[PDB]
Amino acid sequence: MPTLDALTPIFRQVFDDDSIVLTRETSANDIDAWDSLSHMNLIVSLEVHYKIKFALGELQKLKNVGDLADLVDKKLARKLEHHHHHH
Repeated sequence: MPTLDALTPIFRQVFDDDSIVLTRETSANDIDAWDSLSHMNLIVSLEVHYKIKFALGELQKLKNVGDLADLVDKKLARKLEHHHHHH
């Protein structure tokens, strides 16, 4: 799981910042900037970049960036399962 490493440039890009460093405990409550619209911006960035699919049921489980570290890596595990399509 090399996810938080890979995700830090992504979250810094979406939320347009330099001081954002990802930890498993960091959430929207830690980032005054992160709201519904910016959360959707975050997920669609993961959709295009890593080609990975999140379900709103899994968004119910995404309380922190640690939950993203899990989810992103599980989707990347589904990318080792030979179904490759670009965005």
